[PDB]
Amino acid sequence: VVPGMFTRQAWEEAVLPSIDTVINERRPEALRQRLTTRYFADFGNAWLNFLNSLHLRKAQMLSDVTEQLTLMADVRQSPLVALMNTLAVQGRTGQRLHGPLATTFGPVLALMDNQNNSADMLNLQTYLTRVTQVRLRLQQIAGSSDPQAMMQMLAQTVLQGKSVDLTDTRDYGSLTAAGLGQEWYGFGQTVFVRPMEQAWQQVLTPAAESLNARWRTAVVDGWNNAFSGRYPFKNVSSDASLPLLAKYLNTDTGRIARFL
Amino acid sequence: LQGKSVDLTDTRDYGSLTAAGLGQEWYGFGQTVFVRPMEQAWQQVLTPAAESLNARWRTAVVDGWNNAFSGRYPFKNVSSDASLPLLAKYLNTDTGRIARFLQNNLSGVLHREGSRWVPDTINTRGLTFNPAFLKAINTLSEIADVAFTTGNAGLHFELRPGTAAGVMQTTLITDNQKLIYVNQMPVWKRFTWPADTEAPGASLSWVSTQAGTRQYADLPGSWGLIRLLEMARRKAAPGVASGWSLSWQAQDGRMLNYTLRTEAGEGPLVLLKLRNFVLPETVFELSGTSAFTGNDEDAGDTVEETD
Amino acid sequence: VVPGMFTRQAWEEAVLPSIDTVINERPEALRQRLTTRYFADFGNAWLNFLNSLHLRKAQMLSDVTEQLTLMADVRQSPLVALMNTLAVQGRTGQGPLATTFGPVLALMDNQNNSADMLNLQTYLTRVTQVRLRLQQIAGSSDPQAMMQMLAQTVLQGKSVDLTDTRDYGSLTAAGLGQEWYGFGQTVFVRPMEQAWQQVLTPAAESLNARWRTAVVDGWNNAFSGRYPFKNVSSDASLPLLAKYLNTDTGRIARFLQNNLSGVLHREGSRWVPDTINTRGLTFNPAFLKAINTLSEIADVAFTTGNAGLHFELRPGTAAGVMQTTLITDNQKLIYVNQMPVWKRFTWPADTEAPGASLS
Repeated sequence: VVPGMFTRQAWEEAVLPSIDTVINERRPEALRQRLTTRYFADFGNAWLNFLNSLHLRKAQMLSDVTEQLTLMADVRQSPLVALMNTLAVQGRTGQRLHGPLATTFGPVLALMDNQNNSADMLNLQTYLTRVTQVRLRLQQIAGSSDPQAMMQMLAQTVLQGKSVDLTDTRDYGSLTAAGLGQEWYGFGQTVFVRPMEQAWQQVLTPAAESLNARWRTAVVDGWNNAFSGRYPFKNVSSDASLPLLAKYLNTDTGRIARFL
Repeated sequence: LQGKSVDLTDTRDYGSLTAAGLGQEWYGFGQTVFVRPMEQAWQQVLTPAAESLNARWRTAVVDGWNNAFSGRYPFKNVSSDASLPLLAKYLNTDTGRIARFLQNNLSGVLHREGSRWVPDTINTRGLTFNPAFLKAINTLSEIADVAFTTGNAGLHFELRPGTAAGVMQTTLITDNQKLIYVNQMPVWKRFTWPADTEAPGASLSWVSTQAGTRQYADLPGSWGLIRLLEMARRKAAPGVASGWSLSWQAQDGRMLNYTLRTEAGEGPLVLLKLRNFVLPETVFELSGTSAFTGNDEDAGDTVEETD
Repeated sequence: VVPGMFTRQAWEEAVLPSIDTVINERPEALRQRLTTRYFADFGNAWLNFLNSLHLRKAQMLSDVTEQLTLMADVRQSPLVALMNTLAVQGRTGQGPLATTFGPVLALMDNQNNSADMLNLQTYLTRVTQVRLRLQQIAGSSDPQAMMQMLAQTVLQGKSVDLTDTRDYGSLTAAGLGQEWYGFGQTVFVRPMEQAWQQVLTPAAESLNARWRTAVVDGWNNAFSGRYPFKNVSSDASLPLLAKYLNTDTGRIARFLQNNLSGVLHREGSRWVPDTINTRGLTFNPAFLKAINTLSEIADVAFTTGNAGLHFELRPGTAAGVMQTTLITDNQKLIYVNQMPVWKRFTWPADTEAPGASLS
C-alpha cells in the first residue's frame, strides 16, 4: 500500500461532534452545515486517495498463483472480506442517508446481495475458487501425464474457441469493475481484473514450450525418418522417394499441412 | 473421458466447490464427504467398460481380419495367397477398418502421432493395456507407410545387377519385366511390384558352365515376388544407402549374387515381417502389469540383418 | 538431548542482581556490562539446542506420509509450537532485536515489506502439496506402478511445479542468517529432501531395467564378438553402426530425447547435465564418459546418417623403399619415387570383395 487516510477515520465522529459547534458561537445553524458539508466533502476525498492507489496485487512469478487465489477467497483468512467489513462499518459512521454517496454506492452495495441479478461480490469470489480449482488440479494432480499436455489444451481452447473457465471470470471482472463510478475506476482495476492476469501470464509459457516437445514427435521424426540420408538434403548416392514426399508438402492433406 | 456434461463430471465439479469453499480447517472434512463419494463410482465404472471393449473388438475387426486372411500365404505357409486390394481396406492410414476403429471408439486414449500410436495421452490412471496390441499395431502401420502410399497398394524399388563366379546368363522375370544378364556393365533398372494384367509370377533361371537353362523355382500368383525372395536372407551390405544384397544359393554350389537398393524406407523387404503374424487377443487386460519387453523390435531385425 | 540449564524464562531472578550490583557497592556500566552479558548465555544456550535437533528416519513409503503430515497440519503442528516457543522470548529488542534471535524471528510473521524471501506460513503449504501426491500413490492404485507414473514427470515431462517445491529448502537455510540457525533449518530442509529421495529411488531401479532392455541388450546381442571390440577376425558388421550411433535417428539418439530429456540437454557436441533439477540425482561417470565418445564418433564417421567418409593421402620416401602398398578397395595408388601428389579415397567402396593389402 501507499498510505493516506490522514486523521479522518470514523472514530472522530464520536469525539468531534463538539468542536464543529464550538466555532459556531465565537465566529449558528447556517454555519453548522457549512462546516459539515466541507468536512464530509473532504472525507471521501481523504479516503479515495488511499482507496484508488492500492497497488498491483504484488505480481507473482512462476506457477504459484494458486496460493494467492486461496488468500483472496478464503473466508476466515481473507485480506479482502475483512477490508470490506472495514469499509462497511467505517463508512456508515458518517452521521445511512447522509453517509455520503461517494463511499457508499461503490463497494458497500456490492457486499449486500439482493435476491436478484445484482453484480454481487460473492459471484466473483466463487469464480475465483473455480479457477484455482482447475489450476490446482493442473499442476499437482496431473494424472501421471505432464501438465504440459494439458497446458497446450488450455492454451488451445482459450485463444481460438469459446467459454472455458478463464474466459468468463475476466468477463465478470469488468462489469463489476467499470460499473462503479469515475473515482473507483482505479480501484476496480486492481482487485477485480489483476487476479486474472496473474494466471494468464503463468498459463501460456508452459504451453508455449509444450508445443515444442509435441512438435518434435508429431512431424519432425516422421520427416527425418524417411528423408534422412537420401539425395536432395545430403549429397549421398541414393535419392528420396518422390510420391511419399507428396504426403508431407501438400497444402491441404499433408501432415505438415495438417499440423497448422 | 473425451466429451462433456454427463451426470458424472458435473457432480464432481460440484463436489469440489463446496468442499474447497470452506476454511483451511474443514479442508480435511470437505475432502471426505463431497468428493470421495464420486471416486467410489469412478473406480466401479471403468473396469467393466475396460473389459467390454475387448468383447466388442473381437467381433468388430478381428473376425473380419481372420475371415479373409485365415489360411492364405503371408501369415501361414500354404500354397494360395491372400488377395492384395482387399487388404487395402484393412491397413490404410485414414479409411481402413482398423484405421476407423482407433479414431472414434477410444479417441481420447490413442492419439495418432507420426506413424506409430502413442499411448500416454489418456490423462488417466489405473488403466493399462496389453503390450502385444501396441506392437501389433505399430508393425502394421509400418507396413502402411512403406508399401501403401496412394491406396492402390503398389511400391517400386531399384534393381540388381550381377557379379558372379563361374556362372553366366543369370535371368529373372517378374511381372513381364525382364532382366537378362550376360556380364555386361552393371547398370540398375526399375521394378514396379504390382503390375497390370499379365501372367503374374516370378522365377529365376541361370545357365551353368556345363548345362543349359534350368530354372531355380517358378512361383505363380500376384503375391509371387515376396515368396521366392524369402529363401536367401543373408542380406546386410555396407555399400549403397539402403544397402542390401541377396545370395540365392541354387543347386550344385553355383551362387548367383545381387545387390538390392530400395527407395522409401526399406522397399519390399518389409513385407517379410508378416509371416507368423496374428492380430493378438484382448486389449485392456488386467494381467501383465509390470513387463519390459521393448527389445524384440530390435532383436528380430538383429537376427534378420546379420543372418 | 542436553538442553542445558536454560537461565531464561526466569527474568525476574536477574532483576534483583541488576540493582544489587550498584546499590550494594559504592560505574553505571557495571549494569550494562552484565546487560550485554545477559544474553551471551542466551546466544549460546539456545543456539546449541537448535543444532542439537535432528530427525527420525522413515525409510518406507507410509512412514513418510506419517512423518510429513505431523509437520504441516497446523492443529498439533509442534514445529509451529516450537517456533512459537522461540517467538515468545525474542519479541522485544531487550522491531529491532538486540539479541541474536533477529533473523530467526524474521520467519514467524515478519510482515514481509518487499523482502519476500519466504514466510513460514508459505513453506508449510508446500509440504502439504507433497503430502497429497504421496497420498495418491499410496491410495490403492498399484503403488509399484503409480510411483513410476510419477517418477517420469520429474525427468522428461518437465512439469510446472518442480521449480518451486525444491527451491524453498535452498532459499531458507541459506537465507537464515547464522550458519548454525541455517543448520537448524538444514534439519528442517531434509523432510523435503528425504521425501524426494524416497520417490526418485525406484526411478533408478525402473529406468536401469528399461535401459538394460531397449538399447543395451540389442547392442550386446549384435556386436559382441566382432572385430573392433574384441580382437578377432570375424564378421565385420558396418551398417548397424549407422542405426545405433547416428546423430538424429539412431536409437541411442532416441533414448536421450524420449526418456532422459529435462536432465540431459544437447549443447553442440556434448550434453553436459546442467540445471537445478539434477539435485538428488547422481550420474554414473562411466555413462557420461561413454556417451561423449559415441557422439564425437558421429561427427567424423556417420555425418550423412549412413556409413561413409572421405579422406586423402600421400606417401613418402625412405632408404631402400621405392614402392607402393595401398590398393584399398580397388583404388590403387602407385609410387616409384616420382613427385608426390594427393589422391582422393573413399572407405566403404562399392565392391563385392572389400579388402586391403601392402606390397
